[PDB]
Amino acid sequence: MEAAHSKSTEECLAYFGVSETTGLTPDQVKRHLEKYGHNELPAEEGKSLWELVIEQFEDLLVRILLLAACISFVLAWFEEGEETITAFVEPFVILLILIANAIVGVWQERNAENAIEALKEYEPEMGKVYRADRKSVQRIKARDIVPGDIVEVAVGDKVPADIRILSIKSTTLRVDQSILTGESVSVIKHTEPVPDPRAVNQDKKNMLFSGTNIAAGKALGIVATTGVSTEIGKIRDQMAATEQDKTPLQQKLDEFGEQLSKVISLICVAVWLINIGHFNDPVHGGSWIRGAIYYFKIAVALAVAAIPEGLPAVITTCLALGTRRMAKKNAIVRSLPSVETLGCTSVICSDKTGTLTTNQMSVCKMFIIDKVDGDFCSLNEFSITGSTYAPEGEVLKNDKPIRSGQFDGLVELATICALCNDSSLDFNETKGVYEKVGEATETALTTLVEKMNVFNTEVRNLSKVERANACNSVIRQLMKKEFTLEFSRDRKSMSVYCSPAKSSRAAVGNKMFVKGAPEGVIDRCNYVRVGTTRVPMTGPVKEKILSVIKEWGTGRDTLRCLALATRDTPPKREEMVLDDSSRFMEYETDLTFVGVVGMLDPPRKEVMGSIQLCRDAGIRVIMITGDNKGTAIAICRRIGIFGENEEVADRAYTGREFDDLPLAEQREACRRACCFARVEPSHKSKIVEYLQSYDEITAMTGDGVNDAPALKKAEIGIAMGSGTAVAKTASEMVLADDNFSTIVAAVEEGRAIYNNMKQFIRYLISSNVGEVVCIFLTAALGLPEALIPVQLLWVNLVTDGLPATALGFNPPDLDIMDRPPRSPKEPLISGWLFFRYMAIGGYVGAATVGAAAWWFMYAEDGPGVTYHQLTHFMQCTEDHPHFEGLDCEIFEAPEPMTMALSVLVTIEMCNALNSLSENQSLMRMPPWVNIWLLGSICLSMSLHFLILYVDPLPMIFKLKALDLTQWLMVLKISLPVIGLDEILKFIARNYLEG
Ligand SMILES: Nc1ncnc2c1ncn2[C@@H]1O[C@H](COP(=O)(O)OP(=O)(O)OP(=O)(O)O)[C@H]2OC3(O[C@H]21)C([N+](=O)[O-])=CC(=[N+]([O-])O)C=C3[N+](=O)[O-]
Ligand SMILES: CCCc1c([C@H]2CCCCN2CCN2CCOCC2)[nH]c2cc(OC(F)(F)F)ccc12
Ligand SMILES: [K+]
Repeated sequence: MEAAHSKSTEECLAYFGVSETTGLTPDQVKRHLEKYGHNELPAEEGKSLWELVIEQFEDLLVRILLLAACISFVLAWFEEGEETITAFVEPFVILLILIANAIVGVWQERNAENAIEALKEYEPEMGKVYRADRKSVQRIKARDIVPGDIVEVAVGDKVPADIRILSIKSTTLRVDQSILTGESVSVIKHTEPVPDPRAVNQDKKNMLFSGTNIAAGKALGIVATTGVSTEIGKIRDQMAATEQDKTPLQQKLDEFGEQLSKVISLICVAVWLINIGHFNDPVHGGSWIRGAIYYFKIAVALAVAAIPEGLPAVITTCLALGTRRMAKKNAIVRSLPSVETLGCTSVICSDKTGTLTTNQMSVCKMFIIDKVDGDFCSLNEFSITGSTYAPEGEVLKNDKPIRSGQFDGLVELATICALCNDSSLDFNETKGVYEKVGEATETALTTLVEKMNVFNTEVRNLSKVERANACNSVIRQLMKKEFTLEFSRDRKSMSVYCSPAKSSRAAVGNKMFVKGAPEGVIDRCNYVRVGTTRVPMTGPVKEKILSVIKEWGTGRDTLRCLALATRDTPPKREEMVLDDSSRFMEYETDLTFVGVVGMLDPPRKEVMGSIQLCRDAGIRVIMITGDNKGTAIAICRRIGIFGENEEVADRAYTGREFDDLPLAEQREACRRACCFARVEPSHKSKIVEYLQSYDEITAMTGDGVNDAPALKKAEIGIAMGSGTAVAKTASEMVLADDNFSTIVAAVEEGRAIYNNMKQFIRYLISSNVGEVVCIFLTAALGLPEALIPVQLLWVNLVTDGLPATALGFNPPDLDIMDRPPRSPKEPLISGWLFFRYMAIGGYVGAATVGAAAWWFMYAEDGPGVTYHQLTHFMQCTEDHPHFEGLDCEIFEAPEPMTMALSVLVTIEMCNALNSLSENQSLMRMPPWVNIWLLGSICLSMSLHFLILYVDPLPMIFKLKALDLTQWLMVLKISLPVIGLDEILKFIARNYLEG
């Protein structure tokens, strides 16, 4: 029964066929249980350890690597590992990384928090029901509660199901619906049906929501829905459908890895098409075991060269360093891959109060009717100092610090503020000054009561402890508060009913004190107030009253206005049904206006400029607030979303206006709208979806467990450092200080991260493209293996992974925020940018080929047989008498291999600086700028020399030391690569445009 808020209390018991006196029979429980299931959100079907391991080994690139150790292992048992006990190491190291990477891939998951599981806190364990089999109440398990059940609740209890209320066995009933919205004010419940069947939850004044707490009182009710059909259950199935996509970089890497696989195979087929010349060999003689191993030893070597094997830890470190870096900037990033998407944001939907504004309201202006004499009108406009909730401040009539008690209309304006108020103050000594006790809007009134000191009470000898509750108190002493007609949104006002103290300071019976939205209250006003006199509400005064209201609420003051009024002859107390909010507006009719108060939720200091940063960075900002559209647009002009004289008729909509549009014109609104006023949580997801339909990367704020669906649906769900736990666990970022400028500061660091990830991603992929060249030459020309895979692994992790994890520390750009947001479908490599690194990749491939083959065909220690094409290594059998002018076994040697591995290191430390800018030269950008990078290049060398000396390592790598002079033909070959890209860089600087 999902419509139970619009049915009469008798209509619901009729629908279920239950007696409020009996409850469900045991047979009725049986049937309703099978029809509706149990009262629980579905137990999530998570993953296990056995599945996680397969996830780590389903990835293409780890699959290609996994195969590359099932071939290196074959070539270890089938290769004489007795002459070289360093043989079984090549297959063993490969597995050791797929194992370590798999281990990293899972402790990234045990800690990962599910946002849906955080909803299951608001599942209480127990609940009280009444059924047929027993006359007393039964505290049964909450999951066993079924719709149609008669259920009891009281203070402290957590509501276990969506409940329609039947009888409120207390003088009042109050509910803490803060988990839903994030608010902090208990709401009064009634029992009359709510007419609108399609009405929102804040208007379901007769419903009890599963998961919310009972603030006051005790009441009985019938259960409308259970499980996933509840209001919070309706939200779980909204996240369970949310397909959060991969970050753009993830799609680039997925597309790169998809292309890197098809590219590796492209070369493997090419090699067999070069040694399709070995297809014309005799059947005898040539050991096919020697030929097949050569191809397989080349294949396990080929795959290692292509895959950036340090990049998974290079990235997941660069991100984690910005994570700690942002935590000092108050940005708490929860999802590591989101530090990249955080910089691609183009739309930022931010709630107004708390983040854009300080949520510290205080009244700035107020006025009374001064004179009504014919069409002539006179207002008594005042102004108030003070921005905190402190009684420090004073009233100023044309800057005369006036004594407020002098004006009689000000004393009535103050009694309304103190009495028609469910908020107060209190001495705060935990932190030194004052703090709001209630609602921000109502507390601003009680503070106004203090600054006025309307009765000139003691002001000199006031201890700043019993302060702030002083002029309020002396007003509560006069009129006794009988009951309150709470604020509802149909009539947009609240009221209190008061009798006097009945002593010598009595009055004309009782009084009603009304406050609310100006238009509604003013319409119900049939009289005014001139000090203590009273006049019929006339046409001019209404126009003059409302004119100032628009000046105050629409002008550059951007004030929230409240029209205060009192009913002088209210109905007799016995004639008011206080169980029907629909009859409250009738009770608040025939009023007399007394004044209007104007308060300001002031914008934050850093907010004013952060909007302009978004303008410079091409980021559209959308405000979302509960202010009326007239004042919403007013605050947007104040912070810079709009220009003070700019038409925005089709660029700012309310909740009612947005739905009256057909789905087509809704999509076009979000493309242009920069402000929404008085929306429903159902619109935060609709706006995200429409902003997504324009391929726009959207940031969205939120606080409640009903902002959670939009937080999930958004590319970057942003939560509050004070929001409910569910909103945080459903977010990719938490503002530790509830501030908007934190978002802009986070978007800045996200670009500084990527703009440097741009380099090392291109720079490691350039070295891999370079190593693959070195293998292909050692394969076509059939040279002795110039780089064994065990050496290539050390390079692609350590001797390269420290320069790569330093380019992240590059100097941030100055125009870093003067450039528009980066596009998602921006391709990995440009046509030029690909060609550039192919030329560099081709060079470094033909230099390790040098050192590990120039150690022949022009060497001192090596053969140096430059005339005779050596090439054939294990091909030589007895073809060496006088054909090979010496021996036949130093083809394989840890002396040429240690020469290529040596030059590659020095070569890749050079490229670690060409990837410091991108187009500008080193004549302009010297290596003096990244000293973090410099002091690390030495370390990889000291490790390179550590594998060229220390006890076991040289044998492990099939490398031996160089000479104090053999570095001659290392730098003679390596260092030229700096000028190579510097040549390619002058192409773009002075002779290329876009
Ligand atoms: N359909 C609507 N009709 C009228 N008002 C709406 C409507 N929808 C929202 N609001 C108003 O907006 C204020 C809350 O919205 P806003 O300040 O933007 O955000 P929130 O406080 O809700 O918390 P959060 O945004 O999650 O951090 C409320 O204070 C008040 O009336 C409410 C309020 N209230 O009970 O909600 C009581 C009140 N008095 O005097 O009793 C004065 C308000 N006011 O002046 O704005
Ligand atoms: C980063 C370069 C590409 C690359 C991928 C791609 C291929 C397309 C599908 C998505 N993955 C990225 C997901 N992986 C899962 C395993 O943990 C690291 C992240 N998977 C690699 C594995 C590597 O193994 C190794 F151990 F060598 F790091 C190396 C590079 C890649
Ligand atoms: K999300």
